[PDB]
Amino acid sequence: GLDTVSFSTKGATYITYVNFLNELRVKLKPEGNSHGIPLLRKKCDDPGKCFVLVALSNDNGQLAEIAIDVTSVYVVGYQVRNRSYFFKDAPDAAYEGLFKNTIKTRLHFGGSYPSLEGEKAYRETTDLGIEPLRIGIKKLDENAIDNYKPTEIASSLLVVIQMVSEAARFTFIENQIRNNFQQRIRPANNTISLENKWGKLSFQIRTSGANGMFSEAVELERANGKKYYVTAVDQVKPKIALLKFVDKDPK
Ligand SMILES: *[C@@H]1O[C@H](CO)[C@@H](O)[C@H](O)[C@H]1NC(C)=O
Ligand SMILES: Nc1ncnc2[nH]cnc12
Repeated sequence: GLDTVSFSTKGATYITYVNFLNELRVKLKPEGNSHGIPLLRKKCDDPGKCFVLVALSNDNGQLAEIAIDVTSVYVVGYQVRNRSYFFKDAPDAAYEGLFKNTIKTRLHFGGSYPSLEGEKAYRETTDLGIEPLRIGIKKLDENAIDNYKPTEIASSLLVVIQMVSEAARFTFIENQIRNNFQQRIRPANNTISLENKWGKLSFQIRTSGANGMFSEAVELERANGKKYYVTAVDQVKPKIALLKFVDKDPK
């Protein structure tokens, strides 16, 4: 009994994409906020109501249903046709609890960015945009077989992970995509450092006082790699849509 959200690439526009992201942001059901920024639930372990299904379909009707964790917006697995695939690191509760009545498989690689790079999918060389998304859905469906190609699944999920999860977390990434929607673009050093620092930013923001000062600054990068440090909430607030609930200092 999960919540579901749909997005079709057929006749898709930058507007249908943004409306989709905001529908997802709502269904993740964050609880409360920190400094005005929505704060994702700290705990939600029951697979029966701790995942949101994102139904992605392309112009040809091919469909891929992605399972996303409501506490982290983490993609743990997906279903295509009558089959389901899960990242090697997907917890047992989810593997057993999600996508029942499907032929289940556990991928031989994790869902983290470095695990995906092990399957040749690198953020720096993977195109993002509506066409890259149509192709990703197409590939996931084409690989709804026993002898699937892990490199195709990895690159396709890398596109999905950033266009859905990262964009849902960061308004900055959402707009990099929105204003490049009908084009193919690769994330730069700015987009990549944000993606990498979501946890640290989330912890420093939540634990800061009314003045918003971070106890420890967070290093980010400009498009060209030049580093800069975020030392206050307001310095990054306009770039974030959702905050992760982080307990201990992450690192
Ligand atoms: C980071 O900036 C360098 C130039 O300073 C550039 O060559 C590189 O492609 C950038 N990283 C990415 C993947 O955007
Ligand atoms: N599988 C995944 N889901 C969501 N965000 C991610 N960032 C890196 N890997 C991810």
